[PDB]
Amino acid sequence: MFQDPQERPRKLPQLCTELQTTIHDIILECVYCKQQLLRREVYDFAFRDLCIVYRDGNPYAVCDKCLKFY
Amino acid sequence: MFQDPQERPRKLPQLCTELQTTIHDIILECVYCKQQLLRREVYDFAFRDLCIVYRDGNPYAVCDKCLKFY
Ligand SMILES: [Zn+2]
Ligand SMILES: [Zn+2]
Repeated sequence: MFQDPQERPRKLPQLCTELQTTIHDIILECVYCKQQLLRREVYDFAFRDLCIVYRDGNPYAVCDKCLKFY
Repeated sequence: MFQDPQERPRKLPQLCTELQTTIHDIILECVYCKQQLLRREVYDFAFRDLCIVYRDGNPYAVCDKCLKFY
């Protein structure tokens, strides 16, 4: 879960800050196929221009698969 | 390998500029595995606050494989 005092950042780096962790530890899931995004590929989110997609009420990411879909 | 009059810095981004290439095209080898790092691994190296380890005279790096051990 992610509630107060956390505000649920819309940015990957900030999301890790509120979660009290690093981008190397936080593992996000795909919003489309719901697959686990490998930490190595998670860095591509910050490397390229991608925003965090919130599915229902949780922070999700776009995998290398769905990346070309949107 | 790297020789004069190249400056050969310890930072990957600067090395790319000196080599007149990009981080996507630059080829780095592992100091441990002795193999060539993958494009995804090179991105990780540039994402982390790591420096290039010069061994024997060739700019070697540390892939995610050895990186998790340290
Ligand atoms: Zn996906
Ligand atoms: Zn290695």
